[PDB]
Amino acid sequence: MNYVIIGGDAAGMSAAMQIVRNDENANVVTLEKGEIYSYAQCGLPYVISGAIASTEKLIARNVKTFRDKYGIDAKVRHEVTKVDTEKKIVYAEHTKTKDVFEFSYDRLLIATGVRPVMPEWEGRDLQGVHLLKTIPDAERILKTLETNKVEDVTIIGGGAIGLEMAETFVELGKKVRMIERNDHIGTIYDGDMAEYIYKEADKHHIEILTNENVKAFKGNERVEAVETDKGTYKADLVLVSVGVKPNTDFLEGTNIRTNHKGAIEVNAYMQTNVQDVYAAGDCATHYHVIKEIHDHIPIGTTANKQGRLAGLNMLDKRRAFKGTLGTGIIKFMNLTLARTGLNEKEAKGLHIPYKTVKVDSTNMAGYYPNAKPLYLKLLYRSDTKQLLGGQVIGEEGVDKRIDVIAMALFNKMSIHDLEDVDLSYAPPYNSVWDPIQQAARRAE
Amino acid sequence: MNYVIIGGDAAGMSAAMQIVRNDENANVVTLEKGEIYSYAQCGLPYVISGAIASTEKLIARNVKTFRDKYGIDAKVRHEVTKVDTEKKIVYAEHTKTKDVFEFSYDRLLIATGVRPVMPEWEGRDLQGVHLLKTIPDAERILKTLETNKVEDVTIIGGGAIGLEMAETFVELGKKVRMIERNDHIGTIYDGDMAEYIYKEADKHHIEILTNENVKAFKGNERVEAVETDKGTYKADLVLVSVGVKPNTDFLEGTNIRTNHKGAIEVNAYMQTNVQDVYAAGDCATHYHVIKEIHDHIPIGTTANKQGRLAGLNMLDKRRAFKGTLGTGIIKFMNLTLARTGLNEKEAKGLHIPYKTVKVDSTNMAGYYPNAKPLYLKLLYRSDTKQLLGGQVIGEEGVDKRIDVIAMALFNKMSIHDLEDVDLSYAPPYNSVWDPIQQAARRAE
Ligand SMILES: Cc1cc2nc3c(=O)[nH]c(=O)nc-3n(C[C@H](O)[C@H](O)[C@H](O)COP(=O)(O)OP(=O)(O)OC[C@H]3O[C@@H](n4cnc5c(N)ncnc54)[C@H](O)[C@@H]3O)c2cc1C
Ligand SMILES: Cc1cc2nc3c(=O)[nH]c(=O)nc-3n(C[C@H](O)[C@H](O)[C@H](O)COP(=O)(O)OP(=O)(O)OC[C@H]3O[C@@H](n4cnc5c(N)ncnc54)[C@H](O)[C@@H]3O)c2cc1C
Ligand SMILES: CC(C)(COP(=O)(O)OP(=O)(O)OC[C@H]1O[C@@H](n2cnc3c(N)ncnc32)[C@H](O)[C@@H]1OP(=O)(O)O)[C@@H](O)C(=O)NCCC(=O)NCCS
Ligand SMILES: CC(C)(COP(=O)(O)OP(=O)(O)OC[C@H]1O[C@@H](n2cnc3c(N)ncnc32)[C@H](O)[C@@H]1OP(=O)(O)O)[C@@H](O)C(=O)NCCC(=O)NCCS
Ligand SMILES: NC(=O)c1ccc[n+]([C@@H]2O[C@H](COP(=O)([O-])OP(=O)(O)OC[C@H]3O[C@@H](n4cnc5c(N)ncnc54)[C@H](O)[C@@H]3O)[C@@H](O)[C@H]2O)c1
Ligand SMILES: NC(=O)c1ccc[n+]([C@@H]2O[C@H](COP(=O)([O-])OP(=O)(O)OC[C@H]3O[C@@H](n4cnc5c(N)ncnc54)[C@H](O)[C@@H]3O)[C@@H](O)[C@H]2O)c1
Repeated sequence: MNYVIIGGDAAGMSAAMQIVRNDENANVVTLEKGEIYSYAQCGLPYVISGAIASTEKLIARNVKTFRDKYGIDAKVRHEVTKVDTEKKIVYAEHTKTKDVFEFSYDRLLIATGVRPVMPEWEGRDLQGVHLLKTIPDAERILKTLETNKVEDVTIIGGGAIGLEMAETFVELGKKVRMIERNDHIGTIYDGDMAEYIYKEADKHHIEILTNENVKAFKGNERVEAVETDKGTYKADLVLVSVGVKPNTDFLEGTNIRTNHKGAIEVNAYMQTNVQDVYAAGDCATHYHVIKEIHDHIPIGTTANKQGRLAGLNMLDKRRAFKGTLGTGIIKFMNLTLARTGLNEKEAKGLHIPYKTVKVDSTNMAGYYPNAKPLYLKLLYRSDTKQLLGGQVIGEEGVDKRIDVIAMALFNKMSIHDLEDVDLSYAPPYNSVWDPIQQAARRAE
Repeated sequence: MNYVIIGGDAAGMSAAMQIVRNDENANVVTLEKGEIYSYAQCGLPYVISGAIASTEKLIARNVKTFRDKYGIDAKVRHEVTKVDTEKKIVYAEHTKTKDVFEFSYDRLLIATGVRPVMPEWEGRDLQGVHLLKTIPDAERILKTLETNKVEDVTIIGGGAIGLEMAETFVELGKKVRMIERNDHIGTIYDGDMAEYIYKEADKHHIEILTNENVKAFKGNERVEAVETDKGTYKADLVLVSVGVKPNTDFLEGTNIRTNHKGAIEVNAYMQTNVQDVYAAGDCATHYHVIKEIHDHIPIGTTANKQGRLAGLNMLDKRRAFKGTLGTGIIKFMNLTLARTGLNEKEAKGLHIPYKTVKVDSTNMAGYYPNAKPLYLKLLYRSDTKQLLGGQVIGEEGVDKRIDVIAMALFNKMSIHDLEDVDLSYAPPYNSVWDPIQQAARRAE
């Protein structure tokens, strides 16, 4: 009967849809801190570039639909500040009036996602210093682009948001610099594959500063410079994209177990250790198919999967989450960057004995016009030969190959079994042996 | 030590390479009727269109390479006319001098592939009436185009070659007509998916004549008209594109078992019923993963796989062929046409209880620019839900989806298991749920 969901996006609303469809007697209350439900965070960098007309295009399902069509009591501007899991009561503040509302539950779902991290640097609050998470976040970047003379842009963090936004700011015709604490950008990539990223950014005149630590943002009313341990550089707009943190702060005091980064531990059924409390999405842990422990790889695909499952499991339609593979894909200028399963640092960290194969080949028949380079790397166990991970980088046909590799990892295939799959071939799409199959043959 | 291989292309030479690499003592004789080894039949339609410079670009490995680098005794213009399996002797006739040569073997592989069928119509032999199989075939088609004023082109048979060449002739700026014996072109496609094919052809002004039967080709020294049961049409060049027959004729009188089509029956290890005789490629049968029966789906991916395997098995490096899935992919004008596993006709013929799901979707996030329609159909067992087959049609992202479906079929996945795979998502590549997963959700 009484279902409460905290967070009105991918994981939360996937759960809501499941409950609503499979229980007519259910009273669904969803509590969202912001004013916007079910939107596509993935489209943000492409709204900022101007490729998409507006942020309005990123709304998947508006609140009126949730209320009128599905009978969900979708609350906006309700921030949850406390949960009493014993009395089964959720306490929410109104973000404007600051008045306090309570919501009784039979089953609770926490789907509060993650927020971007802003390190405690001087000048972090200066105008023109931006994090990117939400539609308003994007609009505030658009405001800085609209109302100011922006020519130099500095990005802190050479990960997923930093890479895509480097494209966006290049496309908007800015002089882009990226500052990365670690040894290379695309840190989820092995050293040898990361080289391809550095070449592409270099080619488009993106200054990459590696092993460099930001100390302060300098400026008056606005940012005008970024100070590091190695120098001070003019900046008209600073994007901070240095990772994220689970929105699980408000749970301190509930006995709900979290891992070291604050992600809520869930079992196969999206259940926490506390009775009738569930979690899903970026705020939760993600059982890893290959690592065989609970990881934290916050991503939209996983969030919808976990959200859907949490909903079903809350209805007692028992269904286990099979896990993440750590898949990820990024468009970066002319390159597509794809990975899945284990990279070399993950395999090493786990003390799993592995070997690698790397093939430089083409996306399609070498004789065909506009066949393009494809760089493909695979990891596999030394003993059993079980496929462990893949990294694919190139201009075209990269998403295809990572999806096939993901399929192989999901099914725990040996690397040599790939040789046997009847994958498709015609000249405009592949070679008579797919690059994955050629790599598999090179394997021991 | 004495290995004899009949056929110098994909299946035959894949076998040759395995033997050569894994037995330094071996005497390999390969017997090829034509003059060209290891070439890409797949690139022929794209040579004729002018997209590829010449047929030279289609040679993967030279006979000179085979002889000098690998020490294979590669024979050209050697047509095998009979085999004595008791004496272990192969009889080859030189195609020019007509001289007969004997070759004794310890182990024999037959890799003679298939040949295009020319029905016994009047006018068969008129200049400008062409089959397409070989590089000389391609050259003859170009010879007609160079020396003859070609305006109207008529293609007989609306299968794989008819489809690709219909594009090739359109691109060369010709008026193209297609005449098909049964109800629709792309007969391997279900009626409902085939609609998309005749919409694309129509769009490009390709006349499709269905349930219509060629009666004769009319003309002087050269072809000038095609005659059917329904009319007579101007044609300056006729491509006959009506299917293929195994080149196994010369084995009559041996006890080597063939299926009804004349394809040579092989066990897991590419062995025929006759001691020390092996077969591989288009001339042999193809165990079907889903049908669980020996099929005949002649294709180059399978040919190379079977060839490689025959070579290994001939060396007593025992390895079973896992089967075909009947995967096929075609570029047709602006469409990519892909299928794998069972269609409805195949499932019905086998009396496997099945159901279907069809999704009209996009290749990538619906809000992203130039996201294109994607039409996707899946068949699955009504009882176990085992995935049985897929058909995918659209302008982009089709090869990706069919490869993923192929992976699912190879691993005998249930249709709903697809929902659980961590497939890649970013906006330029996919939607947060892949079309395959959305189809899977609709399934019972
Ligand atoms: C720029 C960008 C690009 C991305 N691109 C991709 C991509 O290409 N592919 C991909 O798979 N993923 C991508 N992602 C990630 C993906 O968008 C997220 O993984 C997904 O949104 C997670 O869903 P969720 O429901 O767990 O969390 P969110 O979507 O973050 O939803 C959590 C919601 O909970 C609310 N909330 C938080 N705390 C409270 C509280 N105390 N009380 C009430 N409500 C609260 C928040 O307001 C928020 O709306 C991208 C993210 C960004 C920022
Ligand atoms: C136009 C066209 C496009 C194609 N496109 C694709 C595609 O996109 N993707 C794909 O996977 N496949 C494609 N194929 C099919 C693919 O090329 C074949 O399946 C593959 O070549 C089969 O290899 P094979 O070694 O079994 O037979 P073949 O390649 O046909 O080789 C057999 C050889 O044996 C020789 N031979 C025959 N009889 C004798 C004899 N009596 N004595 C001595 N030698 C003999 C022949 O001369 C021939 O060279 C295409 C085919 C054509 C015609
Ligand atoms: C060209 C042809 C002889 C290829 O033979 P092949 O054995 O598949 O390929 P190669 O001879 O190049 O060797 C591949 C082997 O070398 C190894 N290898 C290749 N490159 C390597 C490298 N750079 N470093 C180390 N090893 C390598 C691979 O691991 C593979 O080993 P395996 O055969 O034990 O699995 C054969 O495909 C053919 O005749 N084709 C006709 C053209 C065709 O394919 N037509 C059909 C089109 S539809
Ligand atoms: C929009 C959102 C609510 C979608 O919820 P959803 O349940 O996945 O999708 P729908 O509500 O459309 O329902 C789909 C269900 O209806 C069924 N269905 C869909 N179309 C159908 C049709 N035409 N006929 C019959 N059944 C249909 C499906 O089989 C599916 O069934 P299941 O839920 O039992 O598997 C959710 O994804 C969301 O809020 N997302 C936020 C945006 C986002 O995804 N962000 C992250 C991007 S990185
Ligand atoms: N298409 C995609 O997969 C995609 C795209 C964009 C965003 N996202 C989502 O957003 C989340 C967060 O993105 P993100 O880029 O903020 O995190 P991230 O983990 O992708 O990138 C963080 C980067 O910042 C670096 N860093 C940390 N501290 C730093 C410092 N002090 N100075 C300089 N660099 C520092 C890290 O080394 C790392 O390279 C991802 O986990 C993902 O869920 C996904
Ligand atoms: N990309 C690819 O997969 C691809 C492309 C080209 C060729 N090929 C290979 O070539 C082989 C044969 O190609 P194909 O196109 O010759 O055969 P096919 O089976 O693909 O097409 C034959 C077509 O001819 C029709 N037909 C038969 N008799 C007819 C008649 N009397 N009048 C009119 N139509 C008639 C059939 O109904 C069928 O539609 C395929 O099996 C495949 O191995 C594959």
